[PDB]
Amino acid sequence: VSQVRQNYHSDCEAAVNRMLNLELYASYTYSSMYAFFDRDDVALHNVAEFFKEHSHEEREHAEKFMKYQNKRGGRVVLQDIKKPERDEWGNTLEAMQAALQLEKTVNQALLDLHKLATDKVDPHLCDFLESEYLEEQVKDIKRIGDFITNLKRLGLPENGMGEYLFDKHSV
Amino acid sequence: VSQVRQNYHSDCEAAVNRMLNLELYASYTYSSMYAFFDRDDVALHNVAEFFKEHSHEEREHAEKFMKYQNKRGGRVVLQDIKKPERDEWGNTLEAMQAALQLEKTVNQALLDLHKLATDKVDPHLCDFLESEYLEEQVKDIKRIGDFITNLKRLGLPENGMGEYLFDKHSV
Amino acid sequence: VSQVRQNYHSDCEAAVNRMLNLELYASYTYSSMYAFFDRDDVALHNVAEFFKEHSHEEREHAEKFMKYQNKRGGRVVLQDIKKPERDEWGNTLEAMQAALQLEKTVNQALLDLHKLATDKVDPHLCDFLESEYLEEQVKDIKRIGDFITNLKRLGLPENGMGEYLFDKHSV
Amino acid sequence: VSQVRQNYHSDCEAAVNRMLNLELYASYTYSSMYAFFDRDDVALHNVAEFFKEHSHEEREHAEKFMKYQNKRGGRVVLQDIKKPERDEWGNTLEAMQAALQLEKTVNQALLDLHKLATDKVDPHLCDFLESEYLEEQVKDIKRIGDFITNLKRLGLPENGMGEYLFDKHSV
Ligand SMILES: [Mg+2]
Ligand SMILES: [Mg+2]
Ligand SMILES: [Mg+2]
Ligand SMILES: [Mg+2]
Ligand SMILES: [Mg+2]
Ligand SMILES: [Mg+2]
Ligand SMILES: [Mg+2]
Ligand SMILES: [Mg+2]
Repeated sequence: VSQVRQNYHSDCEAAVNRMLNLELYASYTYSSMYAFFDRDDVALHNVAEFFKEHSHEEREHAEKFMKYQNKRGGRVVLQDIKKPERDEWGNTLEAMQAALQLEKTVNQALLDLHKLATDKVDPHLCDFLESEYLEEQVKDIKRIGDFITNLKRLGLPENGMGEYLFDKHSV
Repeated sequence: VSQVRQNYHSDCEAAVNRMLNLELYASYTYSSMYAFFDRDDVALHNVAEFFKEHSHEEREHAEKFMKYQNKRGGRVVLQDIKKPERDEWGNTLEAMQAALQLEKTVNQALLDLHKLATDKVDPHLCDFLESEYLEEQVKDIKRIGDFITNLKRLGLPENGMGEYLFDKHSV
Repeated sequence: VSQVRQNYHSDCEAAVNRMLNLELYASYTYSSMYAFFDRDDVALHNVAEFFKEHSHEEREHAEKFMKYQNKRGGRVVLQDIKKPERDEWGNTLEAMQAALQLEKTVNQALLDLHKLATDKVDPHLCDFLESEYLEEQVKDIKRIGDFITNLKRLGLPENGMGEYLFDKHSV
Repeated sequence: VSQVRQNYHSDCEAAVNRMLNLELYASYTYSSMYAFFDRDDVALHNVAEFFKEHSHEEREHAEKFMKYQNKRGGRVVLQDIKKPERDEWGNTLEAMQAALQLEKTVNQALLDLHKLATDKVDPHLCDFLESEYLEEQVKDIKRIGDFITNLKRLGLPENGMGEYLFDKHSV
């Protein structure tokens, strides 16, 4: 074992490695959504940049976990990043709803990892999660929630003008 | 009595204390409206900030009355601030209409206090009301009136896109 | 329920709404103390501003809870803000002692809400309390404690010159 | 009559001339108080400057009335300025109490002149009084009241150290 390792449980380490991968998956899913709205037959470019920013963020989150792992004397073990669930994302409402579920999935995983850290009595990993991840996630969930509400206000599945305006005003 | 008190009628003092409380009530009602539009299922954030600004204003008005009271040798006597009449405010039109009534209620109370001050021949309280409150109130009533007219132009109870646009342009 | 809500217990939500109100009560009590020292027959103006600052702070704390609530998908439900316990606050020592009890009451309520959040396994609300409230409270309790000690050193209930000096040096 | 005169009653004019003189009297009384505290056996120099500032203010008030008079087509008629009531003013508390009475006397005279202007239906003189004099007077009465309270807190008739400190901190 690492000469640095202290109070770092094996399960925690494994869960962090798992979380890292989920982060890269989420990043990759947003990369899909970016490419979808950049398409000429979809063309909502501000929506597209919103998702591109988000893929970069989740990628930076995954790297923070890599750094974390090594700080604690754990070892990074990477797995395959699975392709996102869809190839086309429908429209802005459909994509935002997909995004809300993706963020709640990631949020749940983080809460779970927090509970594991609490059970294994690792104060440091608990703080890492609280400080770098948990508030960031409710911020993002609240923002996407707000977007879905406003997309629906604009009567989105059907109203094209509403979707166009959302691109020019909410992002 | 206060060594400072001069030409300050007992009724006026009591009415000022009453007015102070009405101001805090109005402030509290706007605080409700702020929280309502900040909700994820309501999400009109500029409307929400409009009302948040207004709660801060009515609170600053209440404090001006506290200061006034002591300047004149009167004594502040606080009462309970009653919870606002509604918990949910419907939509932007419904909330603006509620706000217009609330402002006319406050305006009426101020005009009443002015009449009392005129009857008791207190030039100083009359000027205080004229200078710090009366013009501010017709400004606000005219503004909210304008908003209601524009909300209706946007066909508001029913038109969601109209409500969204109001949030991006009128506030 | 809120599309945003995740791991947010009903009890927690209710307790947050309760805490919000306690904050507004504390704010209102300080508003009393401000008006008391601004009186011409009391006239300690720096003490008065100290309490006025504090009412603004507790009001900003209440608004943070409103924001919090909506971030988590909870719903703000406001109650009446009860008038403060006294109308006159005696002297600077008496008011500071009242303030120390008020702050320990608020502190206790916060610690309680933290225990509830820990029992319901809500890491996010726990962090919110730790980060925005708990340290702020021991800072304030320690400061008011220091003031009471110094007020007593100045032999306060009886020594008027001591009270005057406190106003010019400790605030 | 003045080609400029319009809606300016003869009584009002006479009362303004009277008020002017009262202002110069008040100014002269403060000039006494200034000279008293500048004495080597009294030596409270900040108290002395406070009163010197105040004599300059009441003199500027008298000149505003001269200007007013001519603006309205009235004619200034000056009278003798009577010497102040005392030659020595005792101590800082005694002088402040004298000052509080002097200011309430002036305040009363102004309120009276306002009532006369209201009876003669002169809106312009009423506004002049409200704008340039009435608020200034309650500000000053509240300030001197505060001083008397603090002088008494310092146990003034008897406590010399309290008087010294007041000079270094309240003015
Ligand atoms: Mg993430
Ligand atoms: Mg995220
Ligand atoms: Mg108001
Ligand atoms: Mg208003
Ligand atoms: Mg607090
Ligand atoms: Mg506090
Ligand atoms: Mg004057
Ligand atoms: Mg004056």
